Amino acid sequence: HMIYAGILAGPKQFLELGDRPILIHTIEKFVLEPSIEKIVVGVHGDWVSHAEDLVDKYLPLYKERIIITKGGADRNTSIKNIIEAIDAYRPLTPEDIVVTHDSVRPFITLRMIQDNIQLAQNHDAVDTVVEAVDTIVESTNGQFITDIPNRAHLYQGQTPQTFRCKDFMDLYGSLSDEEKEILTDACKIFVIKGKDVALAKGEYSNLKITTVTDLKIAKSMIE
Amino acid sequence: HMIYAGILAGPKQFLELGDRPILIHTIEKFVLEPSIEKIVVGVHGDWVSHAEDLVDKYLPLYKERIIITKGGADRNTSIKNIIEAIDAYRPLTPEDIVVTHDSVRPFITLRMIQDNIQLAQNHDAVDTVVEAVDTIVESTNGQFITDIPNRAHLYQGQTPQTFRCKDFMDLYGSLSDEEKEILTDACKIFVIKGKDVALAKGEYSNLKITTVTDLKIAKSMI
Ligand SMILES: [Ca+2]
Ligand SMILES: [Ca+2]
Repeated sequence: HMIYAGILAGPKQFLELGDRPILIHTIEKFVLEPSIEKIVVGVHGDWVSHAEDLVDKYLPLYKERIIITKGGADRNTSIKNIIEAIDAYRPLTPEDIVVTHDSVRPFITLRMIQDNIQLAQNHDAVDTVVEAVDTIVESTNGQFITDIPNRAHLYQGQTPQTFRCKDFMDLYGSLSDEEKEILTDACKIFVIKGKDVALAKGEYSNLKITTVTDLKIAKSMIE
Repeated sequence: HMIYAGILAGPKQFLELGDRPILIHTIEKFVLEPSIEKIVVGVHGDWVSHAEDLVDKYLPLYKERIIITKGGADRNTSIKNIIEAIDAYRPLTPEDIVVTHDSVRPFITLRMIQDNIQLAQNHDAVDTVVEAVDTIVESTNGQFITDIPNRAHLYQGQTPQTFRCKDFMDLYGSLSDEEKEILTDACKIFVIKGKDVALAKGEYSNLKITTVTDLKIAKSMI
């Protein structure tokens, strides 16, 4: 079967970290992995040719390994779009897998990618997580605490999130627009459909670069 | 009724941020609120005179407003010690409140302190909080996901945690040693005892300085 990387890049990913755009750092981490067929990057339609320029400029040796495609309005629409681009490259079979990952998580390691791929063999999906270190409070109303979850069972969700392309299409396709609005996480869709989602070990350093503070942390990390 | 600040300081709080220790930064924000009767600081037994010298050196003008006392083995014992220090200073009424706050959260704002005091009026306790940024995943088994709760209902706990001194003492005194181990922060005690704890709005800039990089970030903010 095939294994693809699905890079969600639909913004800080076009910003330089060190001497290369964040997006490039992230794609770089996937190019060495021998078991990856293509690296499929979902970008906002207006930034597709820009993303292609970056590949030409920063990763010319890996041009043919990388497919830039139009992402969607939310992450799951981008995943679907990625899977469609994959299907257009080589018609999907039930066993073909996509390793989905945030563009702004440049500190992913081969160990994480490899664990995700390995876990996907015997499970429906894989979610990369770390132990939650934040104290988490629940409030449905946003006015008072409706409860405090048992912290012993809480994890901070990261990416990759890994699953069979066909499996994601089938489950996502079964959702109403209203359900898609609520079930914004790909693993959540598998979980609520009663599927087996294994935990993969993330890393505290697997930072998501969202805010200008995250950017500062990222810069300090590359030394 | 009196309003007190209860600063939990026991180790980054004694490290310099700009030109002053972080602890002094944190104390200063509470001095900005005129309605605070005393700022009570719980530190490690051996660090009391050190913290006193810090107050003398950096806030001599405000030293009368600050009490340094010996904190405890966990944050809840330190809160207990703080409240006993308050009671030693001025006998408690059932309505005196304590605004408890991490020493290593020096970017607390006046607004946050004010909201905590206001919200404590009509509630059992107050938890200062921000909307959760990460997707939280639950696994009761450590192997597969048992739930991914809706992130829109989830909040990252910060401090201040504010409540009436007597109320804390009453609830805390009713716990066994094992409960006290699981009920690790004040608001958790309140919630499990079926009390009403209001959310106060925190800030994403209300950084808890735990790690070396937190300190680096704090420095860049100042
Ligand atoms: Ca097809
Ligand atoms: Ca609607």
